Formats: sequence, structure tokens, C-alpha cells
Amino acid sequence: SEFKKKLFWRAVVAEFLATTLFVFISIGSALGFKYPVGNNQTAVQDNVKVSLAFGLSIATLAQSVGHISGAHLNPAVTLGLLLSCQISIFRALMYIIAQCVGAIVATAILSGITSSLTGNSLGRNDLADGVNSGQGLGIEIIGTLQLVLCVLATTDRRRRDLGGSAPLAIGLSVALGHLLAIDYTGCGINPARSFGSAVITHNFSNHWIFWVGPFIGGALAVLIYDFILAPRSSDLTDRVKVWTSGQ
Amino acid sequence: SEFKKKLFWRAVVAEFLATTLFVFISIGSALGFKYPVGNNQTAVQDNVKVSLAFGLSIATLAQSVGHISGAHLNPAVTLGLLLSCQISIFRALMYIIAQCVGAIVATAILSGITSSLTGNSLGRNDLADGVNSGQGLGIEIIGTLQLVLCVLATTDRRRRDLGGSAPLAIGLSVALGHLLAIDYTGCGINPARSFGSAVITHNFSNHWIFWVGPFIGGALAVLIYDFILAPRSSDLTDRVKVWTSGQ
Amino acid sequence: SEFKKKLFWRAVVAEFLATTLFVFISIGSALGFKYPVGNNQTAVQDNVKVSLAFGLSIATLAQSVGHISGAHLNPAVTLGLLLSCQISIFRALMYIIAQCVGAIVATAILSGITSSLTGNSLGRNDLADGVNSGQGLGIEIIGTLQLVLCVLATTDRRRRDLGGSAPLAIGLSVALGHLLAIDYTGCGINPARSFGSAVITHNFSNHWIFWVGPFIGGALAVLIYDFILAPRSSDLTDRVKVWTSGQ
Amino acid sequence: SEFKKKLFWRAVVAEFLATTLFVFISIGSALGFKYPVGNNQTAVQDNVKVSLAFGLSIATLAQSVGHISGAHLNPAVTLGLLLSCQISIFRALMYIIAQCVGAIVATAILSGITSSLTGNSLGRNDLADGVNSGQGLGIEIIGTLQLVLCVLATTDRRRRDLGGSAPLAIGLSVALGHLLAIDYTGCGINPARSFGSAVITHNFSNHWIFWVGPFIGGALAVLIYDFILAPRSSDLTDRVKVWTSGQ
Ligand SMILES: CC(C)CCC[C@@H](C)[C@H]1CC[C@H]2[C@@H]3CC=C4C[C@@H](O)CC[C@]4(C)[C@H]3CC[C@]12C
Ligand SMILES: CC(C)CCC[C@@H](C)[C@H]1CC[C@H]2[C@@H]3CC=C4C[C@@H](O)CC[C@]4(C)[C@H]3CC[C@]12C
Ligand SMILES: CC(C)CCC[C@@H](C)[C@H]1CC[C@H]2[C@@H]3CC=C4C[C@@H](O)CC[C@]4(C)[C@H]3CC[C@]12C
Ligand SMILES: CC(C)CCC[C@@H](C)[C@H]1CC[C@H]2[C@@H]3CC=C4C[C@@H](O)CC[C@]4(C)[C@H]3CC[C@]12C
Repeated sequence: SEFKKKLFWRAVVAEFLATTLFVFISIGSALGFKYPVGNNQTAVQDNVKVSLAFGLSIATLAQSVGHISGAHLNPAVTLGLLLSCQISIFRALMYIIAQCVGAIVATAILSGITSSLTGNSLGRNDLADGVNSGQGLGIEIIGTLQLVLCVLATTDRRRRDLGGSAPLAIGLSVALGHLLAIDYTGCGINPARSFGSAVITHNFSNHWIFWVGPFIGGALAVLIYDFILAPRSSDLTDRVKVWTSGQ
Repeated sequence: SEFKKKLFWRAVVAEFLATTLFVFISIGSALGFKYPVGNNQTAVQDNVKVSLAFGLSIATLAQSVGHISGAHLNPAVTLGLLLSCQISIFRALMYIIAQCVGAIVATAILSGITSSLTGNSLGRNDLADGVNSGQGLGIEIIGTLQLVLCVLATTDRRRRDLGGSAPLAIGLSVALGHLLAIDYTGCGINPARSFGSAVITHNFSNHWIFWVGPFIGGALAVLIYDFILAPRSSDLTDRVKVWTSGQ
Repeated sequence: SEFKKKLFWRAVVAEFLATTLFVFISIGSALGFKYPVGNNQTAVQDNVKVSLAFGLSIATLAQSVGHISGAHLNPAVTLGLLLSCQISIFRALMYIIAQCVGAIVATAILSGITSSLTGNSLGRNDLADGVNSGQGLGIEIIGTLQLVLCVLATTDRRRRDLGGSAPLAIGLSVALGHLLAIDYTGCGINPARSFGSAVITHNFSNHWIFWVGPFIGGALAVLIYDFILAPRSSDLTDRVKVWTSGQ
Repeated sequence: SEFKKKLFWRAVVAEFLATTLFVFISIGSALGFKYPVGNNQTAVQDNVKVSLAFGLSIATLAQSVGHISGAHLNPAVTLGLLLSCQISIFRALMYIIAQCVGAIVATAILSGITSSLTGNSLGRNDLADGVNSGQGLGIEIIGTLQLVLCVLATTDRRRRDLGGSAPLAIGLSVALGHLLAIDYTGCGINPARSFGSAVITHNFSNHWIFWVGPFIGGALAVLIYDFILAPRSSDLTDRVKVWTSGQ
């Protein structure tokens, strides 16, 4: 079905390109404070800068390509939309592949651009000292839960009260996730974004957190929105058809 | 009446869950600068980070659940809407109970997540040194007054000039309250948010400020908007019916 | 005419109250970094914090009272609207009186709240070292020019392309003015806001800058918008009638 | 054609004036942290402050003059719109001349205002230490690519899903570009803005980067949007007519 339609593959390519741009811009901002290189200074990360980088990247790329693909740019968001039966299983798989590959490409280009930084961590996500696996998992779950809940509400399509920029809302939710999580885990909140850094650095220590936590958060957001707060008056069996149809 | 309608209890549950998420995200951001734990650094709170955390949390959760409950997430806002006769007394009581319980639950989960921080104040609100009870009370009154005034104006329903995102407006008002009050009192501006920290820490010193000041601010905002700036052409006796009817 | 209409005086009172709230919130934010008092720390002003305080105060108060008065809260903006013949001379005079009195009241209340700060400058505007009168005047002129130009464009009423929140646009313009001018002059950009601090501190040194520069900026913005970029197809004599009529 | 129409020349003058204001405000913000002059302090640039200065300047000036000219204020954006055949070749040339001259005028006025700063670099763009020409070129290409892509999408005119403020979207994209690029290259992304500083300082070292990279980014954004993601159902030959007709 969608496999043979130009619009579907345009959406897949848009997801790939937008994820590449998002990862590159955001992680390049995160690495920015390490320059100048020679200057021996106790330069400290600016958390507001990084959070705004991620959030405004999401907002800008949503404004740019959401009408083409929905501007997921996040495997957790795609999983939320899959479980809320808004996209097909095939579209979800292709979107997640595109997001991961785009994150890998962005992080490789970034490692090329930032070659002067010694021991460049490439914005890899890991637990901060004093934060164990369960605590970082909880932080990741909550950040992804709020992001996916915002996405599910913003695109409900039963709503007539919405006003303003939906891309700005999603970008601000991403910025909020980062403001919460940068100090604890680096704020994965986006399994593809963490995967790119882990792959390029050849370091997967504690990496399962940044896949499991965001997916748990997305699943909980779907549960909360679709079955507790704003249920639909549609038989589940009918909604299941979207998985193999995309309609 | 509303006690037996599924929509009402969905709104109550939405208020509980959204208050939990808001408190957790915001206070976790506020505690973030204390990590890493072992690193002996004179790390200093970033006030813009915390203010944006609170404000963007409110904006995101409003976008997510406002159509379900109105997204009060603040006992002072609920009291403002009660005194402006927009909600019933029962809905106000249930909303405030839900907000307090959600704040308690969020702060307990956070105390679990941040166990590595010694003497974790859990973002408890107290007067800064050089600020006595009356001065902090004034700061709290003004912050809550502007927040409640913005909420009352944004939802006037007599207005045809409104544009953009109402959730963003309310979140930005919350961020403004924090930008004002973090240095003086920690910016309660939200009696449930202060109550959760006070309950979890078992410390209620100067806690009456963070209930009285926000309620005085809400009452003053109601007085200003409903009886000075934008009066309604409706007999007060009719508006009183909403308290026992919710209509 | 308007002298005997309840709506006009409601607008005047709204301008007074909103200017009071704006000045109090913003200058209280600006003074915040001096707390705690006893703590001997080389605490440094956060310019982003103060700029956002001013801008978001303007945005919130515009959302709250613009439909009641237009939410000028700035004598320079009122002068711009007077010279573009949108308000009457009487309304401009009453608005500017209300703005100045509200700024005075806010700064007095703030001086009460911040009594623990020794030598409290109360956010008074003055030239920074290395900035002479002409240079600060230029900074003030440009900041007020951009603010007044944004206000004139946002309320053109010939425009069908506008989208989003006009209050947010004006608040962001104010934030921009502060981001530019805080380091040079303290960013008056609002003669009433500077007047309140000057009156309460009993210090008027270089105060003429913060009245002249903003008025020059407003006049230049009116010239640019109304006579270079977006002229109206109306005889000037007809527009002059608004001064004595307000229509 | 347009050469003899008052609207076209009003648009050109608007581009000149708005570019002047944008450059002045933004670079004056960037130079702000060097004041006070006498105070010997290890004052450090605030990257969030500068990024917001640039972005909010673009947002405010877009709101003010976009309906008059489209508020390009950036030769790279004008080139993107030229290659997407939305403007004529003549309008593009006049706009770029106006933008460059406005940047020069703004930087000259700023050098006058900031005369107390010794060795005033006037916000000139150059490569940071550890960043060679190719790496800075890549940063510039990506920043301009995201900006131009956002502009092309926001003004597609085939879109019915857009909501909120387009000026705010473009300003936030500019802020994102700065958050990415300030630490690497000083954040050009606007060849006129870099040209003004280079001309006033009489320093053109590595200046070709800040013309080539932004134009490559704009060209790639046009390619991506117009030929990969959102193609138009119009013969290229017809679109070429706009270059000599502006229609
Ligand atoms: C979207 C694309 C076109 C933007 C980036 C393209 C160009 C400018 C970038 C991408 C990868 C970069 C290269 C990556 C790695 C290095 C190795 C280093 O020892 C010298 C510079 C060099 C050789 C870089 C030069 C600039 C470069 C070629
Ligand atoms: C919304 C929910 C599901 C997210 C948080 C859930 C999980 C990941 C969190 C919540 C409470 C957390 C626990 C709270 C307290 C402690 C005690 C400490 O000495 C070891 C870790 C441990 C045992 C935490 C592990 C992680 C934890 C179990
Ligand atoms: C909008 C209004 C109601 C909010 C502020 C009202 C109250 C809480 C404020 C306003 C002015 C304040 C007073 C101003 C000055 C001082 C003198 C100082 O040595 C002790 C505290 C004291 C006496 C303050 C106590 C608190 C105060 C009374
Ligand atoms: C848009 C315009 C009107 C705003 C700026 C205009 C005025 C206030 C500015 C622009 C250029 C400025 C001058 C530029 C250079 C210097 C040289 C210095 O040694 C003394 C101050 C002096 C002489 C400045 C005084 C103030 C000034 C005249």
C-alpha cells in the first residue's frame, strides 16, 4: 500500500533528513562550550543553551517537515503514535530506521567537525555520578512521557480549542525534557539521538536505559491519553486495522 | 450532579496526573545543578533554567489536559476560578485535593530518584536570608496575582481578540512568577507545589506563607478582573448558582 | 467625551494597575541576585533573567488588560500611538500619568520589600562606565524605536496576515530591548519605569536620557511606519480629529 | 516593472532599515558583556543572551515589516527565495544591496556607540581556535540550511496547517542557528551581518566562509524543500518567468 506511494517515501526521507539536522544542530550546540580549544578555561556547560538548542531544533524542523511526515524525529514519539493507532506498523518501522540512520550520520559528520576536541564524547548519554540505572530510567521515563503526551494531545484531531503553533508546543516540550534531564542522564528522551552517539563512540554502556525508558514513557503516555483522559468512541478492533493499512 | 458524571472524574484524574508530572519535572530540574555528586564544584543555581522548567511544564501540561480539566494544576488558580464562579465548590475541592496529592506523590518519587543528594531539601520553599515573613508574603501575593489575572483574562470567553496558545501564555506567566520569586522565597506561587515538598521533608517552617499569599493573590486578581476591569452584566445571585451546579 | 465614559476610566485604571505590576515584577527580578543577604558571594547579574522578566511581564499584562486599555504600560508607546493618531490627547495624558504613578507605587512597595539590601539602587537606570550621555541616548533611541515600531505594526488593523499572540510579540520586543540595553544603560526603554526608580531613590542624574531617548525612538518609529513603510490613504486633517475625539 | 512601483521601493527601504536595526541591536547585545569598561572582571559571553538577541530581533522586525517586504534581512534567505522562484532577480539584487548597506551602517553607528571598548572586534565572525576553514564552513552551511528551510516551509502558501506566528518561527530558527554556531564561528548565517563587521573592522580574514557557507546552505535548503520533500506541480520554465517578472 504505502510501500508503493511517493508521498510515503517522501515522508520517510523527510524524517531521515530532519533527524540528521536535529541531531547535528543540538549536539553541536552541546559541544560548543568546549571551544576555544587552546584556551585553558574552566568553561562550564550552559544547560539553558542546550535545552533551547534541542527544543528549538524540534520546533523548527516540525514547522518545516511536519506536513510532509508529521515530524516525529523520535522513535519514542513514533511508538506512541503506533500504539495510539495513528500510523501503520510499516511506517513506524521505516520512520525509526530513518531516525536512527539520520542520527548516526549527524553524529559522524559532527565527529568530523569537532575533531579538535580530545576525547570527544559526542554528546553521548550516560548516568551522572550519584545517579544509578533505576534513577536515570525514571528520569527518562518521565521526560519521554511528557513529550509523548504533548504530541498525542496536540494531534488529537478531535480538538477545536487548539491555538498557536503546534511545532512550538512540541519543541518546548522537548526543551522541558532537557531542562529536567541534562544534569541526570544527559537527557536522551530520544532513542535515536542517544543511539547515534553510542554508535559513533563505540560505547554502549548503560545504553539500554535510553531505549527502554523512552519507550516505557511513550507507552504510558498512550495509556494515559487514550484510555484514561481522552478515550475514543471507536472499537479497538477497528483501530487495529490502521496498523496494516495506515488509514 | 458532576459527582456521577465520568467527565468530571476524568478531569479530577487529569488534574492529579498533570500536577504530579509538573511538580516532578520542575523540582527535578531545580535539583539538577547539584549533580554530579562526587564532583566538588561551587555549582550555582541557574534561575532561568528553573523558571523555564516550571513555566514550560505548565504550558506543556496545559496543552495536554486543559480540554479535559482546564489544567489548573494550582490551588490558587482553582480558587480564583471558584471566586469568579466558573467552577463548582465540589469541583474546586476535588481539584485541590488532587493537586495536593499529586504534589506529594511527585515529591516522594523525586526523593527516591535524588537519594544521592545529602540533606536534599526537595525544592522546599522558604524565605531567603534578608527576607522576612511579610516581604516573602508580598512577593508571593504579587506572583500569584499576576498568574491568576492572566488565567482569568485568558479564559474570559467574552473575548474575541485572543490569538496564539493560551497554554503558552499561562506557562509564561508561571515562568515570570518564578523569575521574580526564586531568589526571595523559592517561588511557591502554587500552594500544592510547596505543600508536597513541606510534607516530604517533614518541615513546615514558614509554610503558611505559601498558602496564604497565593490565595490572597488569587482573590485580589478575581477582584481586579471581575469587579474593576472587566465586569460581567449578570446578577451575582445567578453566578452563585454555579457553586452548587457547576454550570 | 471619553472623560464621562466608564470604559475610558476602566482603561486608565487598568494602565495604572498593569504598570504597577510590571514595574514591581521586573525590578524585583532585577534585584533578585543580591539575595541571600548575609552570603558573601560574588553574585553576578543574569541578563537573560532580567530581560525575560521584563518581556514576559509585558506579555502577560498585555494578555490580561490589552482588551481593556491596549496595555501600553509605557509612555513612549502611548506617545507613538498619539502621534499615529490612534488615541486622543486626553487619553494619552491620563495613560502617562497612570503609568508614572504606577511605577512610583511599584518602586515604593519594592523598596519596602527589599529593605535588607544596603544602598538599594531600586533598579535605577544610569550610564555604565565607558558609556557617555550620547551613547546611552543612542541605545535608548534604538530600543524604544524597535519596541514602538513593533507595537505600531502589530495593531495596524489594516493587516490580515497577523497570526499568534500579539501580547507575546510585544513582550518579546521588550525582552529584545533589554537584551540590548541592560549592559549599557540598564535599559530604560520605558520612561515611567525609569521615573519610578529615580523618584524613589531621589536621584535624577542623567535622567533626561530615559525620557528623551525613548520619545525620540517612538517619534522615529511613527515616522518610519506611518510615512515611509505603511502609509495610510487618509488626509492628515481627518486623522488630527482623533486627538480631540479619540475615534 | 517593479522598478517603477512605489510598493517595491518601499519594500527595499524596509529591508534596508530592518537590516540596520537587526544588526545594530544584535551586535550591541553581543558586545554588551564587555561593559563596564573600567571594572577589571573576567566577564564571559552569555551565549543564550546573544542567540536570543539575534532571534528576537528577527522575530520583531519580521512582525514589523514582513507584510511590506517579506522581512528577509538575510542575503542567504533572499537567495533561497530567488532559487525557489518567489522573487525576481531584480528584487533579490536590490534586497541584498539594501541588507549589506544596512549592516554597514549599523556596524558604523555601533562602532561609534562602543568607542570605549579597546580593540573592538564589532562582533566580527571568525573561526574559533580548534576550528579550521572546512569545519566552520560546515557549521555555517547547516545553520543557514535550517534557517532557509524554515523560511521556505513557513511561506509555502500551499499550506493550510500553519498556526501561530511565522515571525516567531523564523526568529526562533535564527536563535537556533546562533545557539549552534556562536562557539564555532561566531554564528554568521547572514552574509550581510558578517560583511558589515568585516567592512568596519577592515578585516576580511576567512570572510569567504560567511558568504559561501550560507549560500550553500540556502541552495541545499531550496533543493531539499522544492525537489525532495514538497515539489510543486508546475513546469520549471513557467517558474523561471518570476525571475524577470516577480509574479
Ligand atoms: C552538509 C555538509 C555539506 C556540511 C559539512 C561539509 C564539510 C564542510 C565538512 C564535513 C566533514 C568535514 C571534515 C571532517 C573531518 C576532517 C578531518 C580533520 O583532520 C580536518 C578537517 C576535515 C577534513 C573536515 C573538513 C570539513 C568537512 C569536509
Ligand atoms: C513513573 C515511574 C514509573 C518512573 C520511576 C520508576 C522507577 C524507575 C524509580 C522510581 C523510584 C525509584 C527508587 C527510589 C529509591 C531508591 C533507593 C536507592 O537507594 C536505590 C534506588 C531506588 C530503589 C530507586 C530506583 C528507581 C525507582 C524504582
Ligand atoms: C499587593 C500587596 C498587598 C503585597 C505586599 C503587602 C505586604 C505583604 C508588604 C508590603 C510592604 C511591606 C513592608 C515594607 C517595609 C517594611 C519595613 C521592614 O523593616 C520590615 C518589613 C516591612 C514592614 C514590610 C512588611 C511586608 C509589607 C507590609
Ligand atoms: C538612530 C540614531 C539617531 C541613534 C544614535 C544617535 C546618537 C545619539 C549617537 C550616534 C553616533 C554617536 C557618536 C559616535 C562617536 C562618538 C565619539 C566619542 O569619542 C564621543 C561620542 C560620539 C560623538 C557619539 C555620541 C552619540 C552619537 C552621536
